[PDB]
Amino acid sequence: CKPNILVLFYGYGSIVELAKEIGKGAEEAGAEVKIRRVRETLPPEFQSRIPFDKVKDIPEVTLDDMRWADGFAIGSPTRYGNMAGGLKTFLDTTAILWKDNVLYGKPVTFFTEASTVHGGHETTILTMSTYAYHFGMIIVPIGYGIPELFQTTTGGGPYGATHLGSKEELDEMERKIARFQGKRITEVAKAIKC
Amino acid sequence: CKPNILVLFYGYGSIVELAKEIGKGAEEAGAEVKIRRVRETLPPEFQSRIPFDKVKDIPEVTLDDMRWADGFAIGSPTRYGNMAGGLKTFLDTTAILWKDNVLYGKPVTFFTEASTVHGGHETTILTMSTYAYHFGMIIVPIGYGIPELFQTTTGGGPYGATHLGSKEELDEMERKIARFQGKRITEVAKAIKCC
Amino acid sequence: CKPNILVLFYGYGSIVELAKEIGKGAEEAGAEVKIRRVRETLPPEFQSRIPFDKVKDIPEVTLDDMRWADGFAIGSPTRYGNMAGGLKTFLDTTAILWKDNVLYGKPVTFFTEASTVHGGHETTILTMSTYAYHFGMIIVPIGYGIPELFQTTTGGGPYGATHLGSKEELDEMERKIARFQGKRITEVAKAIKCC
Amino acid sequence: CKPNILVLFYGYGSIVELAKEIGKGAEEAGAEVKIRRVRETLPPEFQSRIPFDKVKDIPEVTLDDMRWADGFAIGSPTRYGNMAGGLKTFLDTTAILWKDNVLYGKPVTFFTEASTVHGGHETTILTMSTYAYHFGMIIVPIGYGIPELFQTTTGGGPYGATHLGSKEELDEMERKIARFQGKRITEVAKAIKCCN
Repeated sequence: CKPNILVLFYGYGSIVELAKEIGKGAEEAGAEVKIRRVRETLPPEFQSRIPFDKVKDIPEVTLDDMRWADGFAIGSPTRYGNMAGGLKTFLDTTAILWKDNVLYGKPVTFFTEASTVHGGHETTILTMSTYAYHFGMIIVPIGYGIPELFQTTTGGGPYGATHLGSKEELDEMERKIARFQGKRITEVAKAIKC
Repeated sequence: CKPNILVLFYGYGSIVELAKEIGKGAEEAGAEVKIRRVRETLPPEFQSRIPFDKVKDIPEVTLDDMRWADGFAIGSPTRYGNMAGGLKTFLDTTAILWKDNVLYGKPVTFFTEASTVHGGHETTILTMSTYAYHFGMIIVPIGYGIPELFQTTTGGGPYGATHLGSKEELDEMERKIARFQGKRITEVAKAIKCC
Repeated sequence: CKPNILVLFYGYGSIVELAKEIGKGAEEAGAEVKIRRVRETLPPEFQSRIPFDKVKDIPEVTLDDMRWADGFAIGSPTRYGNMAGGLKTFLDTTAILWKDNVLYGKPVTFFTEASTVHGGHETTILTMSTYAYHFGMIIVPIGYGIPELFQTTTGGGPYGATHLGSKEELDEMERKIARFQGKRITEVAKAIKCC
Repeated sequence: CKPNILVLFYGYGSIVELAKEIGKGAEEAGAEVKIRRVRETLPPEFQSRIPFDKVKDIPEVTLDDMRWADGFAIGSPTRYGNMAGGLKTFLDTTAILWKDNVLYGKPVTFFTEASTVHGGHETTILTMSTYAYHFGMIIVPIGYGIPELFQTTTGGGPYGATHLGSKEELDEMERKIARFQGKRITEVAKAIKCCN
């Protein structure tokens, strides 16, 4: 008995390394992992500078990936305390999955990142989590499971793994915390499944 | 000295009527009112079953409408406790206005709608309010100003004007609350501007 | 094996009947249930209109009751979008349990009530949930499991079971939704403990 | 015309110094400032290690203080994403002010404190703000008014002034941000009161 973890994310920066690090932790805990991204929604003018080169290997998410999953790791870089327009759009397309209660009972964990110290590390996850209540999905926080969560001065908190700053490079603390989120969501996904 | 009020919304159903009632209530309070909508962002395979005819007279919003406004009435029907992808994507494009503090200090009020009694009437507004914090915009709730806010059994509350049901038409008490929200945003925007 | 379910609540009104109905539903799902209340924190001159004559058979909560439980049903009447001062003060005493990670991993479901239609049926649960993030407790919503959650126009919703009005008597919809929340928390608690 | 600013807070540590700085910034903006704290609600057992002597100069808040004020700076150290039980209990006693619409239309700003880097610096403010919706009070965020709000690596942010760590002493960045919040609430307070 092995859970299917879907690591879903919007973004092209440090959120990509966060998604891969979560999936790494989920694999080491013993789970089938699929890392998927959402379609871009910003008008054409914004899309010219978007670095698709570092995400060309990561496939676009289908609704079949949602059905395939026993557990979810949904993420987005903060956009003023909320998830990005890209991810929100895709979550709006899951209306058929809602009418049929496909995702009901399945666990979900949330991850984000912000440029400044307190610019959407906690609130973004709390606002994202409203989605879980409507779908009947159990929210899985990481809390203070590993010592690194007490010790971190950069990214990551009880609400979920994060990244501090604009650059795409995760430090040691942020990597340990992200992998732990992979573990925690696997453990709960295994409990509900098996 | 009269303030400009922008009523900005996503949607096609009952949300349009709420927008117009917020607009009307703001004109009665003596404000220059523009009702604008956002660019649709859903994949074309999910618009079916999306009527663009109800929004023919309502033109798309521009970024100059944002600096024009002295107050805001940002709205969206609920999409599982959050604003819709359409509104969220537009608010992402306001990153141009962010760094140079264009919207700083300007009032904002929020409104939504939900088909079920407790399925996004409150939380959608609280999750929408985060935007105001990052931009330095002051949040204007309705509270319990008019007696209709205690009396309402269908749509409307202290957080903002709502509509109950999956239908288009909105009832008497729902209409009055929306006007009061338009009044409230006008009163606060005038206070900040004319000071 | 059967899970231990603690139904913890502040209140004296209809939140008591909601607490009992959740406990009733939890034990039908096959759980060991203890219903407890929290100590009052209000200054004495505000305890005037409080009827202690109705919550005399429900014992105060201890910190080892928290240790006893495999799952939780935490509830409070809305106090302006947040929980009541009594429940909040109790949760502040659980600092030692946080430090030692006693409640880590345990499921938790939230419930509330409000006298007015959109006066804290959704937001109160959302603000209560932050507690669970800091403790690493998995949050259990009810969503739209039973068809009663679509059909209800009074109390109860996806965020948790609620009551509309000031009176104590719950209606048929509200009682079924509260019973379902007890069933849900039990199902999740059984999965984490035994499975 | 001069606005009255009430700085209301729970706590005994670095939250107190945050309250004084917001008071100072409001005074420099040109307002009468009353700094008040709330009654303790924690049971005797959990009052073993509390320095009351740090707050003995600051009087307890009364319901008259809420009527007096034209603007509010309400704060509390984070208690698992929410305000402390002491502040929550006092706010529950303001039920008469709610029924009389005393605070309706008045501006309110929020501030908090957390030991860990993302352990309630911004959610505490978002949770506290629900109070303002029910009372019809208008919320005043600080956003990114001063350049220090971009720069800070310790405490402070768009949601409100904060302190990072279990230390009591605030660093330079934090005092600048706290004083700014006091300036920010005063500006809105006199705009609502005086202008019309």
